[PDB]
Amino acid sequence: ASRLYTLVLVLQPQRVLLGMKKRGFGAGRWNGFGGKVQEGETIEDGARRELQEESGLTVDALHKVGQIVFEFVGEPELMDVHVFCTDSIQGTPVESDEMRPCWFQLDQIPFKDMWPDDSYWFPLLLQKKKFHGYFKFQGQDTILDYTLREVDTVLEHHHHHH
Ligand SMILES: [Zn+2]
Ligand SMILES: [Zn+2]
Ligand SMILES: [Zn+2]
Repeated sequence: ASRLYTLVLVLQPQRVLLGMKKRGFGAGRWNGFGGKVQEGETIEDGARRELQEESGLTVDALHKVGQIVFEFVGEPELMDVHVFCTDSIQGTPVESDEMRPCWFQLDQIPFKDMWPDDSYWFPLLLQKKKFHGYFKFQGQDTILDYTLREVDTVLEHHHHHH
């Protein structure tokens, strides 16, 4: 069994918009925008939906930048995380109950305040490289093992319900 998720990085020439989880799981960490793809929606519509809900932003285009798989100890569920980035946004960023957007200069990324896997694949995203990655987690804060690879084109999964 896997669970289908999206993550969207709003990435501009000198800056990246992250959001601070205000409540819930992972509260107090900065991350990209996204969440679970629900039944009855496509991955890309779920990505657009979560970004609109969490930041109030609309996007003209999303670029498929990567795939990450998360495995946890104790959970048979795997997470299939489809990563996107976008340069072209409209609206002004405003917080939801769940998330508060804030801009960071690209050399000021707060990796100590983000999830540990971000230290690995965020550099590739910031180099405009496409990637596949896998991270085996223990609890919240501990990567047990991982693999990461750059790729030329990204990985179509052909989800036929999404
Ligand atoms: Zn489904
Ligand atoms: Zn992009
Ligand atoms: Zn997938």
